[PDB]
This record gives sequence, C-alpha cells and structure tokens, in this order.
Amino acid sequence: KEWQENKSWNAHFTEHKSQGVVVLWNENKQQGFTNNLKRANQAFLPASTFKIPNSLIALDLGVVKDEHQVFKWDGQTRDIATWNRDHNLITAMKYSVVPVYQEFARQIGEARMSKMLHAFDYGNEDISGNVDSFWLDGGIRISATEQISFLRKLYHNKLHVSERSQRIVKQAMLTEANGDYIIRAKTGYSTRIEPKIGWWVGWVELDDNVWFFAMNMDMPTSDGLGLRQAITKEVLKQEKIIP
Amino acid sequence: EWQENKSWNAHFTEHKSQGVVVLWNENKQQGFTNNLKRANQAFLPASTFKIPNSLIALDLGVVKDEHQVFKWDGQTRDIATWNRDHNLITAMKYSVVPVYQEFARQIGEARMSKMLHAFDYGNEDISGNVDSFWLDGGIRISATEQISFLRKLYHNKLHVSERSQRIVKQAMLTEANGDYIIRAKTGYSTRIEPKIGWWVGWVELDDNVWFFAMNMDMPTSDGLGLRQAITKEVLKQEKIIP
Ligand SMILES: *C(=O)N1C[C@H](NOS(=O)(=O)O)CC[C@H]1C(N)=O
Ligand SMILES: *C(=O)N1C[C@H](NOS(=O)(=O)O)CC[C@H]1C(N)=O
Repeated sequence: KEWQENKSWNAHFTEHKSQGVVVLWNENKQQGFTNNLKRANQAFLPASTFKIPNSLIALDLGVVKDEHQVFKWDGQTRDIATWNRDHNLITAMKYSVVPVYQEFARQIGEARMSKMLHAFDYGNEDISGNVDSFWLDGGIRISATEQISFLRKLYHNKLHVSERSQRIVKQAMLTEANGDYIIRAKTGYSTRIEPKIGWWVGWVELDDNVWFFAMNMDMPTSDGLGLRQAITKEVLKQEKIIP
Repeated sequence: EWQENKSWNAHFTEHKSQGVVVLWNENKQQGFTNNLKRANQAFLPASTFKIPNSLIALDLGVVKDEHQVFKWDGQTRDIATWNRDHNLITAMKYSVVPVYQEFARQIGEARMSKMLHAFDYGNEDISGNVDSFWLDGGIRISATEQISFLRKLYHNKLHVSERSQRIVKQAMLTEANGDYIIRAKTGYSTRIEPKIGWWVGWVELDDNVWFFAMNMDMPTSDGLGLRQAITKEVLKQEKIIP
C-alpha cells in the first residue's frame, strides 16, 4: 500500500533500449509507485545528485554566502566546456560543475561533512574516500527511495539546516517551469564505480500536489544521458502528472 | 542610462497594438525602450501590485508562507480558477484578486502606505479603497519605476525580510528551461482608462539578468496574450532568449 510496483513503466525503459527504475511519490496521497521495488531500494553512488546536500551544507556553514557568490575558475581546462568559466551556485548546479563542488567539500571538511550528512539521514552516511570525491568513488551510497525521503525533507524545509539554505538550494534545483508544472531536480552520472548509472531526482510541483521522483538507469555510455529526463517524463506523462 | 530603440515598435504595430517594452541590462547598467515617454508614464499597476502586496503580507505575517491555504470565501467569480482554495503560488499564478483584496484589508491602510513609501513604489499613493487602490485608486507606477522596484526585489534590497523577497520571487516564477528563467507578474487595468495590460519581471540568464516592464493598450481582452508575446518578440530580437 505505501509502495506499489507498476511494471507498465518498464515499457519506457525497454523502448529506449535501457534499464532502470523510476520511483514516484504522490505527496497528497502519501503513496509511492515504482516499476522495480528492488532496484528502487538499491543503493548507488549519488554522483552529482550529491550536489543537493553539498550545496545545503556549504550554505549553512557560510562556505557559500549566497547564490550570487562567484566561484572563479581555477584555470584548468576540463572536458566539459561549461566548467571552464566562473560560476555561482545556480550555474554550478545547472552545469553540474564538479570542481566548484569539490572546493566546497574541501572547505566543509571531512568532520563537518560527515556529521551534517547524518543530520540529513542521507543514504548510508558513509563519506569514506577522498573528501572531494567520495560521492563519486567513495563509500557513500543512496537508493532512489532514500533520495525521495531526503527530497521530501528538503521540500518541507525539514532538514536541520536553515530555511534560507533550503530555499536557496530549491532555487538552484529549478530545472523547468511552465503553466503546467515546475521541476526542481538534479541529474547525476556515476561513472567511476560499476555499475555506471544515471540519476535524475527531484520533484514536480503542480497547483495542488507535488510528485517526488527519483530515477536511475544503467548508463554504460554518456550517449543515453538525455534518457534520464526523457524516461521520467514518459512516466510522468503516462501518469497524467504532466501533459 | 535609458536609450530608445524604435525598431521595437514593429512588434507593437504588427500586432495592431500600442505600448512600451522597457528592458534593463543589469550587468551593463543600461536601459532600452521603444518609447521613452510611455516608459515613464505612470499607470495603475493592477495585478502587478500582487508583487509588493505579497511582499508586505509575508513580512507582516499576514501570509505565513507559500503553502498557507487562503480558503475560498464562497463567492463564485467570473475567472474559474479563482473559485477554489489557493496558496500564494497559485493565487499569484492565476492572479486571484479576492485573495489579494483580503491581504490588503489585513495589512491595513497605515502599514500599506508605510511599506510602499519604504519601497519607493510608484507615486506611493494608496488613495481609494484599501482593497482596490491598485485597480481604481491613486497609485500610479511607470514601466521604469517597475524596473527600479524589481531590481530591489531581485537583490533583496527591499526593506522587508530577505525571506519575504525570496518567497515572492519564487511565487513570480513563470517559465524556466535550459536557456532562461522568467520571474514576472501580468496585470490588466480594467477599471480606469486607459485600459492597459502589464507584464513586469525579469529574465535570469546564466551570467546576467534582464529586467523588463511592458505595458500596452488593452481595449479588448483579445490582446491579453500579447503582453507576453510582444515582450518575448523584443527579447528574441535582442538575442536575450532564443
Ligand atoms: C555528476 O554526476 N557528474 C558531474 C557532471 N554532471 O553532469 S550531470 O548532472 O548531467 O549528471 C558530469 C557527470 C558526473 C561526473 N563525471 O562527475
Ligand atoms: C489583475 O490585473 N487582474 C486580475 C486578473 N489578472 O490576470 S492578469 O494578470 O493576466 O492580468 C484579471 C485581470 C485584472 C482584474 N480584472 O483585476
């Protein structure tokens, strides 16, 4: 009853030569839906979806003063062109600018990172590995259903950080908005440790409800990255959440 | 600081319309408009007043937060979306006048005036009914004054809480995608001539913000869509949005 399995959504994966899980949570009904309960509860490296808790911690500790503070480019030209420029929190999140977030993590430090994540009840809460990459090749692991629990807290300002920090992060998560819905979310691509997987987690705000979502899918090559959003939107469209 | 670009009149004329678009490039600190005189013509703000009103209501605790439900008072009105319970997000989205009339009544004449003075909002004149002065009272604000007010809101420089300013900016969210984000509020002044439409707000880009304030003659509701369409035609011309 709390979590129901809806295997019809596999069609959206199969039709895109893909495999994964979409987890949906109807906030009003307090009911959850997924195509794969086992994978929905399978813990994976959060990769860039960790930018959500990382942003929160950095804002609450003053490592990030606000969403306008500029994080200068360190001069090192990296494979993703949008990272080779100055950023603020909005564009660092939009473009998933790793080096900015690595710098935040170093400033936050192992001790505060660890104990702040416990406050968030975040995945296995294990930050073992490099302080600037544990979310990518360290010990930390989070499931799609755990992403939803974490995101619901963020949504309701129930994390144990300031309302302000939560509001700023939810601003930074803004992905898409029109007269039908608003999506606040963060993508992720876990590439360093097998299985390579793509994430999209967040929620869709409607006029009278919110639908949280967490999906992940096998991502052996970057060519499928756009399917993280597309498959999710096919599920949302199937469920009449978005037109 | 204000430069005229008459080529933008094409977007009014071609739509069998007349108005002004005012644009401010925040980075360059330069303003552009198709009609300098109309850019400075003060008009009734109509529903664009939902911006300061929300701000004031939030700061005074009249609105606890964006989730607080404003129960429908029971009166069924013409615009179908107003005949239901609302929160600040949807009240704003649909421009639900009754919810805002109720806010203005709770805020009260004295606190409203003080706030608008502190905001340096238009002529700062709340004369008329406490619950309709923005529609048929003395308050008048120009496109350029809207921009000045909106720039304050954007930088949290208004004298209300930072929180209030954040919540109102959230509530102003109109459209967002990988190219831009628009935070804005539409308006339609129907009760006092000249009947006009408004769209004021801004477009956030990655590395800049373009504030905009447009108003246009609106003798019939047929042209209400042009408030956005003309502005976007201007924004598209300037390569601000694709
Ligand atoms: C995050 O997972 N990463 C940083 C960046 N994010 O792009 S994503 O948001 O679309 O997932 C590239 C992928 C990954 C990384 N290589 O660190
Ligand atoms: C606001 O100016 N009004 C309330 C509502 N707003 O819709 S609008 O923002 O698209 O202009 C209808 C028009 C107007 C009114 N009748 O008071």
